[PDB]
Amino acid sequence: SVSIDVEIKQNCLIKIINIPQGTLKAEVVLAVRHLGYEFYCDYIDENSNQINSNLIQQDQHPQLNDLLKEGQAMIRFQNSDEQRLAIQKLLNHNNNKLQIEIRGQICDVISTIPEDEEKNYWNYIKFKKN
Repeated sequence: SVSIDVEIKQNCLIKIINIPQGTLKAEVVLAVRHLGYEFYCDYIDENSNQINSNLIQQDQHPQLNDLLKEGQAMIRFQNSDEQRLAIQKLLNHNNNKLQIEIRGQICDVISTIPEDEEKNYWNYIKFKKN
């Protein structure tokens, strides 16, 4: 009803991988949104990533595409309940890992963003944009 305080959204955040060649965040957004909502989505590559050694991958050795550009997209809804709604849809008959094809390409989508990530992304965008 009414709260003297204010609270942000939790479920309204998610992460997706399998970045399609060239395909920008627009196609990632268009694919996700077409579902059931209009939620602000932004794509971002790994943050301050380290570096790898040439192109070789031992047993516990880093991979070549360490500090690669464009790899996953972030999506934010104006409501947690909504985000959920969009979730319950993709859910389907059984749980399993959500999957979506964006811009005619198959990309992996995860509807779970922990506090660490919520705060990171929120503040991130609020830091890059503000």
